[PDB]
Amino acid sequence: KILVKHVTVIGGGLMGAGIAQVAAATGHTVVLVDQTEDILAKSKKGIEESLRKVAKKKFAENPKAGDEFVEKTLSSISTSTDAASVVHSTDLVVEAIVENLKVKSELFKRLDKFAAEHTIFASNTSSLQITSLANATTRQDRFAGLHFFNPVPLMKLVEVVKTPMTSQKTLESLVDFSKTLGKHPVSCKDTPGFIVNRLLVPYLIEAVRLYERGDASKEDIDTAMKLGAGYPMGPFELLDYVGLDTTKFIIDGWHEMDSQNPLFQPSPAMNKLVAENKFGKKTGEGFYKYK
Amino acid sequence: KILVKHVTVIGGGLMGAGIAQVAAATGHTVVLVDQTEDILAKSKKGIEESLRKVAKKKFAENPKAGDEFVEKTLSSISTSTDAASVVHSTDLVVEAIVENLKVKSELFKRLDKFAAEHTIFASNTSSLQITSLANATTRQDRFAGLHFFNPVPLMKLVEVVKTPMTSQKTLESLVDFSKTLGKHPVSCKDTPGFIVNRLLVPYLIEAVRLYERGDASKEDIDTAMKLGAGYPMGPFELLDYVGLDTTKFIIDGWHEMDSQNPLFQPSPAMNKLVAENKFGKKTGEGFYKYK
Ligand SMILES: NC(=O)c1ccc[n+]([C@@H]2O[C@H](COP(=O)([O-])OP(=O)(O)OC[C@H]3O[C@@H](n4cnc5c(N)ncnc54)[C@H](O)[C@@H]3O)[C@@H](O)[C@H]2O)c1
Ligand SMILES: NC(=O)c1ccc[n+]([C@@H]2O[C@H](COP(=O)([O-])OP(=O)(O)OC[C@H]3O[C@@H](n4cnc5c(N)ncnc54)[C@H](O)[C@@H]3O)[C@@H](O)[C@H]2O)c1
Repeated sequence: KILVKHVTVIGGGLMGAGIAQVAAATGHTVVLVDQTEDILAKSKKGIEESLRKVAKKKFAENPKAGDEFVEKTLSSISTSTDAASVVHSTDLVVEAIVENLKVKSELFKRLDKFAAEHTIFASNTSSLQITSLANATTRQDRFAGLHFFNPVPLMKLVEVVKTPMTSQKTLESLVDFSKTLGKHPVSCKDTPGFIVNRLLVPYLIEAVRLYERGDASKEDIDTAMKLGAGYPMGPFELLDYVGLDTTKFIIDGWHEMDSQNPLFQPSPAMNKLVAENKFGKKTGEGFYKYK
Repeated sequence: KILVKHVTVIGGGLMGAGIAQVAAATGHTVVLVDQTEDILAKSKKGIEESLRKVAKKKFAENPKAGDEFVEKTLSSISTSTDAASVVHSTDLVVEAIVENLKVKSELFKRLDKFAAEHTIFASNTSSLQITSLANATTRQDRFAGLHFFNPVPLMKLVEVVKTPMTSQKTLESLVDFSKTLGKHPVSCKDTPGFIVNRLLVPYLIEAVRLYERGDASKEDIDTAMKLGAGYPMGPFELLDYVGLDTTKFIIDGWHEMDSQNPLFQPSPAMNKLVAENKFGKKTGEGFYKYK
C-alpha cells in the first residue's frame, strides 16, 4: 500500500476547508486549491478562526500551547490557484468542489494527466456516482469516494465509497489515512446515498409527508422523535440544519434515477420553502424561523 | 373535564408495571390487574426494586426518605384478578395486555358495562386500530390511545392517539394526566404507527434491505448511523433489542392494511430469522449473537 503524507485538497469551502484543517492538525502536508487567490485568502482565514475555537477547548488549561497549535498547524497548509502544478508530488487528491458532474469530470480528467502514478483520487460527492468520475480517468483502480460529514472537524464518520474498479491497495491506504485523521471509516458500495444519507433522507421526507397529511404537527413530530427515539434533533430541525435546498437537490436527483418510487416523490410543502428562499438556518428560515 | 385521580392498569407486564409504577409514584392511586396471583405478585415485587433504583442511587441529598417513599408509593397500588370488580370506581382504565385484537377487544366490551360513566378508556396498543377497539364499546367519545415507551419510568414521551370519535373533554383529560406523570404528550390521529414507530420502523427495515441488497455490512450500517446520524443504537442493534417478532408483527399488520406501499413490504431476511426463533436479545440471537 501507500502512506498518505502529502494531501491536495481542491475546493476550499465548507467541506474542503474542513478536510484541510483536519488533515493538517494530524500532521499532513496540505495544499489547498481553489479558484481565486482571494477565495483562498478567506478560506484560510476561516480555517484559522475554526482552529482557534478548537484550541480554546483542547488547550483550555494553557493558551500558549493553544496558540502554538494554531500556528504550527496552519503553517502546514499552503495554497494554489492551479492544482495542475502541485499534484505531480501529492499522495492524495481530495476533491470537494461544486456538486456538478460536468465540472468534476473535467477536473479529474485533467488532473489524471499530471498527478503521479501512485496518487489516489477521491471525491467527496454526496450525490454523484463515484463510478462516473472514476471513468473520467484511466486511474480507476486508484479512485474512490471519501465522503465526509459536516462539520468535518466534529464528525468522526467517513464513508469510503468503492467502485467495482477500486483496488484493495487503494482502500487500505484510504482507511489508514482516515484513521490518522482521527475518523472512523465504514466500507460502502457506489450506490445512491451510500449508507447514511440513503437511510437518513428518505426518513426526513416521510416526516414531512406525515406532516402534510395533517396526522400530526411539526413541533410534536420533533419532540416525538427526540424523546421517544432518542434522536439528537427532530426531523424538522434537522432539515433546517442541513438545509432544505441541499436536501431537496439530493432527493430530486434520486427521484429521477427512479421516478416510480414512492420514497422519492417531491414533498410539495418542501418545494414551498425552497422556491421562497427559506432554505433553513443558512437563511434564517425553513420549517422554522431562526433569529 | 375529569382530573384523573384513580387509575386502573390492566396488565402487569413490561409496560403495565411501568405505568402502574410511574402513576402511583405521581400521587395517583393505582390498581394492578392480571390473570394469575403468581403474576400480580412478581409485577409488584419488580416494581419495588425499580422504585429503589430510583431511590437507593436516586434522591442524592437525603437517602433516608427512600424505604419510606418506596413504601408510600408501593403502598398505594392495590391488586385484583378481576377488573370487573374494580372499574366500578376508577376514572381511567389503561390497558396493556397481550397484543391481540380479539382478546383486547372482548375485555373492553365487558368492562364497558361494569365501568363508571366519567371513566376513560385508553389502550397502549402499538399495532391495532384504536377505532376498532373503541367500537367494542359504546363509550367511543371516552376511548383513546395512550402510548408509552419502554421503560415507562424513564422514557418521557407518550403519544395521545385520538379517534375521530374521541372527545375534546377526553383528550385534555389525558393530556393533563400525562403531564402530571412528568411525561410529555404529543397528539396524533389513529393512523398506523402513530408518530414514532411510523417514522422509526420503516427505516429499520430499509436498513435491513440495504444489507440484503449486499451494499454494506450490518456492522458498518450500525457504526454509520451511530456516528453519522447520532443515533444511540445502530438499526440492527436496536432491532435485536426490540425483538424481530415484535417488529415483524407490526410490519405485516400495517402491510395488510396497505399492501401496495413498499415501505411495509416485509424483509425476507427478517422472516428467515424469526422463522427459526432468532428474535434478538430475548433469545440471545437476532442479527447478532449474545453469549
Ligand atoms: N456541505 C455538505 O452538506 C456536504 C457534505 C458532504 C459532501 N458534500 C460534497 O462536497 C462538495 C462541495 O460541497 P461544499 O459544501 O464544500 O461546497 P461549497 O459550495 O461550500 O464550496 C465549493 C468550493 O469549490 C470551489 N470550486 C468550484 N468549482 C471549482 C473548480 N472547477 N476548481 C476548483 N475549485 C472549484 C469554489 O470556489 C468553492 O470555494 C460537493 O461535491 C458535495 O456533494 C457536501
Ligand atoms: N413492550 C413494548 O415495547 C411496548 C411499547 C408500547 C406499547 N406496547 C403494547 O403493550 C401491550 C403489552 O405489551 P407488554 O410488552 O407490556 O407485554 P407483557 O406480556 O409484558 O404484559 C402484558 C401483561 O398482560 C397480561 N395478560 C394477558 N392476557 C390478559 C387478559 N386476558 N387479562 C388480563 N391480563 C392479561 C399478562 O399476563 C402480562 O403480564 C401490547 O398491546 C403492546 O402492543 C408494548
